[PDB]
Amino acid sequence: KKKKDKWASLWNWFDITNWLWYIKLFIMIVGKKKKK
Repeated sequence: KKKKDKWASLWNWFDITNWLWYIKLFIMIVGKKKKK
């Protein structure tokens, strides 16, 4: 966000964009497999 290169920061956010979607399903798969 801050500092020079405003696009550079947004370019990195790309990977994070889907990352947030992976961290959700990931934990969902781990818990399930954990079973009761």
